This record gives sequence, structure tokens and C-alpha cells, in this order.
Amino acid sequence: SVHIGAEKGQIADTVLLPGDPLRAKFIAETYLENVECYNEVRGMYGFTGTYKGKKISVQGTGMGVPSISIYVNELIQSYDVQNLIRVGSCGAIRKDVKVRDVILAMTSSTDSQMNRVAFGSVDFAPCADFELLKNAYDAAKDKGVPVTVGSVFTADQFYNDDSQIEKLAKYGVLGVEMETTALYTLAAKHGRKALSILTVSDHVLTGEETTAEERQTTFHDMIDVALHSVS
Amino acid sequence: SVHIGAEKGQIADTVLLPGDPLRAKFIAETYLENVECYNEVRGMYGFTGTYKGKKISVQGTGMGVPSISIYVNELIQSYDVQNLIRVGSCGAIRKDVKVRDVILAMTSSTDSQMNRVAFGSVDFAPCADFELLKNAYDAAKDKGVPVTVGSVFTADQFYNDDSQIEKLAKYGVLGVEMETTALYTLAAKHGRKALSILTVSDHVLTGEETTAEERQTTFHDMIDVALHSVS
Amino acid sequence: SVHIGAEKGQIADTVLLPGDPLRAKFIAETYLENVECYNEVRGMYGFTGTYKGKKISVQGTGMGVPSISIYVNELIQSYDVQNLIRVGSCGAIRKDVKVRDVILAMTSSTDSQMNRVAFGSVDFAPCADFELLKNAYDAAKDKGVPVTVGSVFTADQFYNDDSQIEKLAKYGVLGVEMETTALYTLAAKHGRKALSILTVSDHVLTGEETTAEERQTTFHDMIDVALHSVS
Amino acid sequence: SVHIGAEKGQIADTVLLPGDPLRAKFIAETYLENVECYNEVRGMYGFTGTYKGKKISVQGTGMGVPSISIYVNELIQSYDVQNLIRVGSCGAIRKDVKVRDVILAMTSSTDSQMNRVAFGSVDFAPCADFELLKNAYDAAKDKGVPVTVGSVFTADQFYNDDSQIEKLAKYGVLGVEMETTALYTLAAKHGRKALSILTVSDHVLTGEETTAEERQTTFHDMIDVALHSVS
Amino acid sequence: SVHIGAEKGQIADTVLLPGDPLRAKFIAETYLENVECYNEVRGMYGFTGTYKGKKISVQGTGMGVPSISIYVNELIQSYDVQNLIRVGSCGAIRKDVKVRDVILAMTSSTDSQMNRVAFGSVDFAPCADFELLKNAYDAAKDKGVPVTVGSVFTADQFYNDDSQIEKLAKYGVLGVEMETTALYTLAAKHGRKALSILTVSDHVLTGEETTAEERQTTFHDMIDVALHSVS
Amino acid sequence: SVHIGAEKGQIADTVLLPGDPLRAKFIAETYLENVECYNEVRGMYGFTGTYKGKKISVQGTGMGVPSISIYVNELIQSYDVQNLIRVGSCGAIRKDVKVRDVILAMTSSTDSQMNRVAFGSVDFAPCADFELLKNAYDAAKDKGVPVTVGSVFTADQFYNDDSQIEKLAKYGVLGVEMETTALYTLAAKHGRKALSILTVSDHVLTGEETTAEERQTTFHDMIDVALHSVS
Ligand SMILES: Nc1ncnc2[nH]cnc12
Ligand SMILES: Nc1ncnc2[nH]cnc12
Ligand SMILES: Nc1ncnc2[nH]cnc12
Ligand SMILES: Nc1ncnc2[nH]cnc12
Ligand SMILES: Nc1ncnc2[nH]cnc12
Ligand SMILES: Nc1ncnc2[nH]cnc12
Repeated sequence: SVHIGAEKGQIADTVLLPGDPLRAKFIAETYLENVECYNEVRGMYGFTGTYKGKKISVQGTGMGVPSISIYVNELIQSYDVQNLIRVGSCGAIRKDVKVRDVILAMTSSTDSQMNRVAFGSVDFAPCADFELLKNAYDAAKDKGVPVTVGSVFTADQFYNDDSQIEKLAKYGVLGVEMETTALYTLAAKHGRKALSILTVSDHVLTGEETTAEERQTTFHDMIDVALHSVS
Repeated sequence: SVHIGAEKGQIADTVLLPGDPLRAKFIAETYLENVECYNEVRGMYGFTGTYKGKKISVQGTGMGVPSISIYVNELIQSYDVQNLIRVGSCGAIRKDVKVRDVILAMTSSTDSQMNRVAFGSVDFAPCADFELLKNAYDAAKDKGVPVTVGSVFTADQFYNDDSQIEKLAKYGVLGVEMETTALYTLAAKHGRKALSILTVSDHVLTGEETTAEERQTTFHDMIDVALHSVS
Repeated sequence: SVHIGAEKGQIADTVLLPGDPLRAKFIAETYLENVECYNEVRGMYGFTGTYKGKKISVQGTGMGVPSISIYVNELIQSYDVQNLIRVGSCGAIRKDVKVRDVILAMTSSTDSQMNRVAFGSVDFAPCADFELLKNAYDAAKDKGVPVTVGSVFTADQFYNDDSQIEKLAKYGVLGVEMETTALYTLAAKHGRKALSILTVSDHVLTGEETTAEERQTTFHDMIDVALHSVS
Repeated sequence: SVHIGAEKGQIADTVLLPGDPLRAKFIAETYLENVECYNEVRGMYGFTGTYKGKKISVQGTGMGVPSISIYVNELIQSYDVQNLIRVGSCGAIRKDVKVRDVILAMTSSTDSQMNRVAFGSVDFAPCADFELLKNAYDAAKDKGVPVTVGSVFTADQFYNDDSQIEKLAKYGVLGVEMETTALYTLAAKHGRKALSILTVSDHVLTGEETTAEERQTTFHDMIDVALHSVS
Repeated sequence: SVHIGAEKGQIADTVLLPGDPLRAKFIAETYLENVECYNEVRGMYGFTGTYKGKKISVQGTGMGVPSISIYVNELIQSYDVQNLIRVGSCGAIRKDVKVRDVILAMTSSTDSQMNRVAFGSVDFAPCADFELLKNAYDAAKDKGVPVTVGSVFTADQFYNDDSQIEKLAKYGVLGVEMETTALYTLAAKHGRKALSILTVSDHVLTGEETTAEERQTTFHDMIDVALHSVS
Repeated sequence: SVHIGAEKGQIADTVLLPGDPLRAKFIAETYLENVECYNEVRGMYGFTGTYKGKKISVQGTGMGVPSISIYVNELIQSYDVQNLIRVGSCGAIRKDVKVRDVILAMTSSTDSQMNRVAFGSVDFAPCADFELLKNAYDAAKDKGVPVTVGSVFTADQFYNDDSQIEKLAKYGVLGVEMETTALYTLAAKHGRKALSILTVSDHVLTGEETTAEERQTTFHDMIDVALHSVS
């Protein structure tokens, strides 16, 4: 693997995928034990540790379909990763997505061309692994963590003069981020299991920025849900 | 409503949507009491009855995005229908998909241009109402009905020399049908709840067909699950 | 054939194709003799009878490219049908299309993706069989039935928020319907002969709905023209 | 008119449109009396004369959609030309298309993006003026000139490694040329009457070429038919 | 070669490509010696002569991607031409392109479908031969001829209701013409060397037409630069 | 600037843009004096120092169009950066491309949809600032550093089953990377100067890899050339 400098067995079967390598660090150091950093290439830190005994990895993906695709492919093809769970944030684009909501994406729209490259005239609809999603949902409900299940939009252009998010909101899409289409497509293509869990970093359409206290409570809830999404 | 010859009231808040108006007839007569036909326009029959103190309607949609779009639109816009649940068949495209599996579609791919017409360069991924999906799942588990949750492909062309079934199957898609993309897109667009439940009518790739005994059994399973999808 | 429950030789070489299976019934019972219903699958009635001795069939197609494609393919591949003539209605989109005009389509624009699925970057222009069209034209002129020859638009979305009919009208397109692209494409692909004859059910752009007396006179004229379109 | 150096009046209401300005010269000198050259801009010659008390013009168009679009636009917009009739050659792509057949194009497919640029997700099918087509047909029958009526393909690329000639031929398309789509689109757009009449210059697939004797004969046939297309 | 009536060795290794065959004449007669016309087909004159001893050809291309593609392909495939240099004009679309500027195109945007025909979802960016461009630049600078190096837009529709030139200007595109994409694509595809040199015939966006004195001085400068662009 | 944690002033007018923030670190520490880190957000390090009385900055971009677009946008919009110069690696796709060649990109192709999203039916060709390209060329020649000038391909997918590398190579494209299209598009759009300088990290087709010795040598060459691109 060209972008991960790790050996056999150093990466667990289950990998959390924050976008930010500094969040991978924070997650590993805060939630796991027996932490080893297995990757330093390009500063895209990957870590491996244990949670209640179980080997878990946490790997930064960087931003956008192309960056996450690199890491997901190597993780899957060279380290045989079976469960891939994005933990990151999105801009909410609907009023009924609350700042405290943990979002589970069932599927993801995109303006990436990756699927049209593969399918031409077909619209490929990526799809979360249902078992992972059902576990994550039940984990939230059992504790009373508020959870919303729906779809997201995977954007190529964080800054997009030709954005269609008002239309997307109207069709029921919950928020915008920059990875999920890739995660879900590449995972299912190789018989692996994918899910994205998201918290709300802002409300793109109305203006309202969240507060530090909100984001950090929900981030905690997200990770806790994640740590229970594999049975 | 150009294609439904019914007056408001006559159609329930929850509508089952088989492709075949003769299946709509079957479902109503077999599962409901106090059954009335509210539509004969174009032979596309619809019926209303009760199932245990709940008014339910059953409406033939015809085959294909354009045909289902017509009925769904008019049900939504003219009759204020809130829950819309496709009950139909698909051609299975994966071996791991069994002839007894009731399929619950989370999303669907398509070669229909309906969404590119609306979104251009965006791949829009339609999305089941999770609430309906989860109830249908829990109902199937309660009875021990086997169930598979994943994605389907909505085809414009039952006979397609340029089909990409093999690529879709390699990407995890469970089966082929002709309605789901439109159902989920139109329902979400108007804040309504949609779910597709499908039985296996054949295995597309292996050619292997499914007996009558298996079909009727799974059909029964699908309807009974469907009648349990609204909370 | 999965959607037509008929045996060998039960379907004639020449088939009329109304969209509405109840119009197939009306046509068969009103214009033909020795009528047998050969199909009841999905309520999509097909009939076979004689007109001045000659075996003629009439088969409902349902609405939209996908539905008609199913029936045209089975009719052609399993029953060896040689002449396929759509008889239905359209919404007129030009002022000079009069309520009494029988429209013969030379070709058809579309927002269906079926041809882009097959041809990619090519715009496939479907084309009527000229011999059938010339016969239908001469039949109308010999009696003095008013006839207009031009093109139509084959729409996927009867309800389309992104319709381009004002632009299409300007380019000379006569009306909107939901079948012709399919009929013409599939027919010529298999060396068979296709034509669509259309009457005006309304004027989409200006508002004016026709009258029952108009539609029924012109419908009669359409069928009469059809019954003379095969030499 | 940037590319036609003529003053209003000088160009007839009916214009023949060969690709080759030297053919335009030939046609004028051979078939018309009182012949004047009205344009030398860019060597793209045009001529006006009379044929039996009717003023007719003959204008070279050059090769390809962009070139013909230039001349057609300026003829329509600057000189109020009402009838525009391409007389040219095509590469035959079906065996059933004979070296002696005069081809009358009802419509044309294309890999030109000219219509997608205007219509996006709509496949626009251009359409001959039926009145002209029918007169040309009746004129050919009167003389016993063999004639084929159907569709052609308008190519941007005479030499195309990515050609789809075989698929087009299987779909009934008669031959390849480089003008028709633009002629018919632009003429219909401005309420003008267009027709393309084509001779066979070669058989594209079988490689088999057409003698001079056959070419000149069919050419004669095409011009004589053309001079009979306006009522 | 179907469109060039020339024998072996009659065409030089270096060919200038004006759009206008009458400019090919003017160029050959004005700048070269020992001039022979090798082509008269379709009036698209090609000439061959000497400049300070060196064999140079000048060949009219006609207008648009399809026309120039024909000539470039034949020149390359049948006459083994190695250096192809377009000399023509463009409409300037940016204020800082002055009437006296000789434009050298590094690359070219287009609304032609030729590259999408070949590459589908890929945007192919055509590219000038750097050696030819560097020579042409140095030739201009050594004499003090003002030169601007950037990109152009290769248009299919000289008359385009759907033009995007305001957007293109904003992205830095210098001017509009109708050939360069073709020249550059076809050349590099066959390992040959391409460049387009352009003068400003007008300012498309602001209105200002140049003067005859301007155009003719700059045209001279263009040809002089061209005659030094091959080492 | 959501992703750069710097205050105005801190970032130079000229910025080098490696993909790897650890390369950004290397470049700064090795080539500049008085080095300060101005950004640690997301581990995407940036640095400013001086090289011979000139303030220069070095900013990691991450991998892929979406990631570089983020940093480039914020550098342009929030820090008024005028010169932006990618220094990175590519997979060579032509044998004539040597392991020692420093590549200067004139333009780039892409399978990113970023430009179709903005332009629809137009293929937008991005363009290096010639002034920067020419200085980089002249600097390389001065030292005798081998250099190749041509086009690259910007890929969304490092691992792409549907790659068209062979076709691109046949069309003259020099190598594959993941940034250039966005750099050149965004820089030109805001009147800024962009150039990409690339070293060969591998030969994509022949599989043949490049030693450390060769890599470090060419890397040195690239940086030294880069530091000479602003006049
Ligand atoms: N525009 C945007 N795109 C992607 N992720 C985001 N998070 C917040 N705003 C975003
Ligand atoms: N094999 C098949 N192909 C397409 N649509 C279908 N619906 C059911 N079976 C199908
Ligand atoms: N919008 C429409 N689409 C198709 N057929 C029609 N007939 C009348 N209106 C129509
Ligand atoms: N073979 C051919 N290919 C493309 N255009 C043509 N025009 C005439 N013959 C042709
Ligand atoms: N619109 C245009 N297209 C191409 N070349 C041109 N030269 C001047 N105006 C032009
Ligand atoms: N082989 C390759 N494919 C894609 N992007 C690359 N960047 C560097 N090498 C590459």
C-alpha cells in the first residue's frame, strides 16, 4: 500500500475513519487502550488499540472522495479490513436535523463522477451495510442518544458556485459532507461493511453555527455509538 | 387526478403498490374486509378495505418509472396519501439472495433519466423511510420470515442488450425491478413515507426459476410484513 | 413471454397498440369480428379478430417507455409481429395542431435514457416505417380526414417540473405522449414496421380541453386510418 | 451575413445545399438558365438561376454541422430562404441500400453535441418537412427513379475510431453523412422547410465502392428529384 | 485521401492551416516561392512552395471541428505531415487581448462532442506542441511582435443561443474560434506537432470591430511568426 | 478560512503546493531560512520562510481535486496568494517520459466532474500561467536539468478499474496525478498564476519503479526549478 506504512496484522478488522488525522489521534488516545501508531505517511495517522478487549483501528481519510478512496482501497485490498465506519461531521441542510442528532447515513447522493465513470448512464445509489446501521441505531436508542436515519450528499466542492443543496434538502437529504459515497461504494464493491456516522458542525442554509459544548457532547455520542456498531 | 377516478376520502392514508392491478385485486380480497373498488380508469384497479380497524388501500401502479410516477404523484397530490409501500417482485442478481428472502430496499440505482433531468451532474440516491423499513424488518424477525436488506436496481428496460447487471451485482445490488427509484424520489420530495418490499420471481443470471409454491409463500410473507410497516 | 399469456399463432402479424387496455377492448369489439381475448396478464388485454377478412390484433401497452417496451419486445421476439401501430392520444403543444387532426409521427424526441443507454454520446433519432406512414396518409387524404405529419415528444414524466415543451414547440414538435420513442426504436432494431397515429386529447400549453364529441370523431378517424395503414 | 457576400433579392426562396461548392457550380451551370454567382466569400460559392420560370439558388455548405449551420443560419436569417434542400452523398451502411437508391432522410441521428447543448437531457429528433419529402418521393416514383426513405446519421468525424456504424445499421439507419441534423434542426426552429436527398458514394462496411457511371446517374436522379420538391 | 487530390511528396512536412482556402492562396502567393497548387477538391485549395529554401505547404481547412478533422487526418495519415500550424483569426473575449496581439494557444476548451465521443466521462484537454509554441514565441519576442499565450475556445456554433463565453472569459480564456481542439487532438494522437496562431478579427463581448489596417498588419505578423515556428 | 489557521501577512504571495504536508515540512526546512509553521489545522502543515530576500510559503494540499480545491480557494480568497506552484509526483504513462525528466504541465485532462458541474456540455481545458511555465523551463535549461513540457491527467481515483490510461498515453498525455485540474481552474478563475511541476514516482504501465536516488535527485531539481518560476 503506497499511502499506509504498516505491516501485516497491524490494522484491525474494524476501522473508524475520521477525515482529520488529528481526530484519529484524539479518538485513539481517548477511547482505546494499548495504542500503537501504525502509519505516519503523509501525516495521515492510523492507530490501532483495544476497546473492552477488542482490536479497533482509527485511520484519518483526508477530505474528498479521491482522498478517502485511496485509504479505503488500501485498507481493504492490503489489510483485509472488514468493517469501515466513517465518524465525522456534516453541514445540516434541513431544519429538523438538530444540533444534538447523531446522523446515520443509509445512502448518499454525490456530484462526484466516480460512479458515472464506472456505470455511465446508470445512477449508482450507494448503500450502507444494514447490520452495522441497525446496531448503531439500537446502541443510540438503548442509551437514549438521539439518532436520525436518512441520506447525505457527498460533495466534491466544499466551495461550490453551482451547489444544489436547496433542491437536495427538499428531496429530504439531511446534510453535506465529502466522503460517504466513496466509502459506501468501495466497501460494497469488495464485500466489506460500511457505515457513516455524522454529527452536525453547522447549518449550511440558515447560518447558525453550533457551540463547542454541543459539538463535543455529540462527538462523544457518535464515537460511543460507533464502538457498539460492530456486534 | 387524470388517471384515478376516485373522490377524496375513498383512498386510505396507507397504500400498498403492486405493479399488477390483478395482484392489487388479490391483496384486497384476500387480506382486507369491507372491500370497495375505487378505480377502474385504464384497468389500473385500486381498492380500499380494512385490516384490523385500519383503513388500507391497494393500488396497481403498472410497470416502469413513468407509470408508477403517474399513480404515485396523483395519490400524493390528490389524495394526501402518507404511507406508500410497494409490494412486488424482482429478478435476483446475487446467489446469496435466496428464493425465500423478503427484500427490503434501502435505496435503488436506476438507468432512468428521471433524476438527472432534475439534478444534472448530481447522482441522486433515493432513500426508504427508515421508520417503515425498521418496522418491516422487526415484523419479519418476529415471525421468523427470512429477510434481506439492501439495494435494488430500477430498470427502464426489462430486455436490455446493454444491461450492467453483473457490475451491479458485484457492487452489492440485490435484484432488478422497475419502480423503486420513482417511488422513493417522489415520496421523499413531498415529505411522505415510502418503502419497497420485494419477493424473488427469478434468478436473472443463473436463469434458475422459482416454483409457484415458493412464490406464493414469499408473497404471503411480503403482504403480512407490509401490513405491519406503519407503526 | 413473461407478460403475455398467449400461444403460437394467436397474435396477428399486425397489432394496434392503444395505451389503455380498455381502449384495446373497445377497439376490438367495435371494429373487428371473430374477437378472441388472448391475454389477461396484469389486466393488459390483447385481442385478435378480423377486419374485412384480415387477422388483426389490438394490445394495450400501458404508459411510458418501459411499459410499452415490455409488450413490443414480447410481441416481436415471441409472436413474430411484423407491423406495430400505436393508436393513442397526445397533448398538442402547437397552435396549428387542430383538435380534429390525425397526427402521424415521423419521429420522436424523448427524455427517456433508453437510447443514451445504447448509444452514449449519440442522439438516436427514431424513425417511422415510411410505407406504413405513406399508406396512413393516403388513407386519410382519400377520405378527406385531416392529417398532420411531423414529430412528437416521448416523455418519461407526465408530471415534469423540468419540462422543455415550450422549447420543443418552437422547434416544430407537435405534441407530447409517452410511447413512441420506444415503439419506433424497438421495431426498427428488429426489422419490424412501426407507426404511431395520435389524436389530440388537450392543448397542453394554452389550456383548452377538447370536447367529447371532438375526441370521439377523431378517435374513429384514427382507427379507420389505422385499419388501412397495412396494404 | 458574415460569410455570404450577397445583397437581398439575389438569393431565391428555394435553395439547394450541396457540400461541395464545385458541385454547387456544376448544378447551377447544368440545370439552371441565366446563372449568376452571388457569393465567393471563402470560396464557398453560391448561384442563382431559373428552372422553368422559377428562381432557384444553389449554395455550397461545406462539411460538418458547424459549417452547414453557418450557411443555413445566414440563408434563413439574412435572405429569408423558405425551402432548403441538401443534395449530397452518404456512405451506405446497410446492404439493402443500393448504389442506385436515392435516399430521402426523414430524420437523422448524430454525435454532434449541437442539440444536447440546447436541450441537455432531451434527445432531439430532427424532422424533414413532410410536404417536401412526399413531393420528392412522388417525383421519384413518377420517373421510376429508385428511392429509399429512412434515417441517416450525421457524423462530426469522417474518421472515427469510436464509430458506432454497426449499431446504427442494426437500428435501421441507412447511411452516414455530415449535415442533415443541423439542416433539419435549424430549418424547423425558424419555421422553414428542409429536406435531405442523398446518393450513395460508397458502402462503408463492405468497403465496396461505387463507379463513376453509377454516381453520375444517381446524381442526375437526385437533382431532378430535388427540382420537383417544392409544390 | 478522399478530400485531397494530391500525389506522394507533393505536400511538405510543415503545413499552415488557414480556415479560408482563399487565404491559403494569398499566403502561398505572397510568402512562398515555386508555388504549386496540389489540391482543388471541393475548392479547398492546398499549396506547396519554399520559404528561404524550405518546403512549406498551406492548406485551407474550412470551418468547424468536422471540416478541419477531415483535412488534418488525411494530411497526417496519407501525406505523413509532421508539423501542422493553424493560422487564422478569433473573436477576442477579454479586454486585455489587444487588436495587435498575436495569440498562441496552449490549449483549447470546446463544446464539440469529439472528445467525449472518445473518452466519455473524461474531459480531454488538448495541448499544443511546446517546441513549436516556444519557437513561435521567441520569433515574436526577437522582433518585438506583441504575443499573448493562453487558451481559446473551439466552438461548434458560430451562432449559439446557448453560448458560455462570459463564463469562459472569466476563467481566462482569450478568444473563440472553430478548429483548435480538433487540430491539437488529432495531431498529438498521431505523434505529430500542432500549434494555432491567431489574430483578433473582433471583440465578441464589447462590440468593437477592428480596422482593416490592424487586421492586415497582425496577419502579416502571424505568418512571419509561423514561418519561424519550425526550427 | 475554515481549514487554514493563519492570520493575514503570515503567508507569502508565492506558495509551493506539495500534496504531502511532510514534504511541505521538508521543503521549508531544507530550502528556506527563518521558517515558521503557520498552519496545523487537520495536520495539513504550511510554512513560510525566505529564499534569497524573498518570502515564500509551502502548503500541503492533500490528495485529490476536492482537497486541493479547499486549500487553493482559501489561499486565494483569504490570503491573496498570487503565485501557486504545485510541486509533486505523477505516475508516468509514456516510455518517452524518463525517470529524470522534470515535467511542466501546460494543461491537464481529468475525470473529475468539477468542470462539467460548472460548464455542462463544454470541455473546459485548464491552462498553466505561461509566464511561470516559461521561467521554469528557462531555469531548467540554465542548469541542464532535463525537462518535459506537456499535459497530465488529473484522476479522482488512484485505483480505477475503469481507467483510460492507455488511451490518454496514446493521445500524448505524460502522466497521472491528482491535483492539477483544480489548481489551474481555480487560479485562472481568480486571475492568479498557476504552474504544476512534477517528478516521476513510477511508470504506471510498465510497472517499473524509480529508485530513491533518482527520486531525491529529481525532487531536488523540481524544487530548485520551482524557486525560479516567479520573475
Ligand atoms: N459545504 C460543505 N461541504 C462539506 N462538508 C461540509 N461541512 C460543512 N459545510 C460543508
Ligand atoms: N429480470 C428482470 N429484469 C428486469 N426487471 C425485472 N423485474 C423482474 N424481473 C426482472
Ligand atoms: N403531459 C403529458 N404527457 C404525456 N401525454 C400527455 N397527454 C396529455 N398531456 C400529456
Ligand atoms: N464513410 C463516411 N463516413 C462519414 N461521413 C461520410 N460521408 C460520406 N461517406 C462518409
Ligand atoms: N462566434 C465566433 N465563433 C468563432 N469564431 C469567431 N470569430 C469571430 N466570432 C466568432
Ligand atoms: N499511478 C498513479 N495513478 C494515479 N495517480 C497517481 N499519482 C501518482 N501515481 C499515480
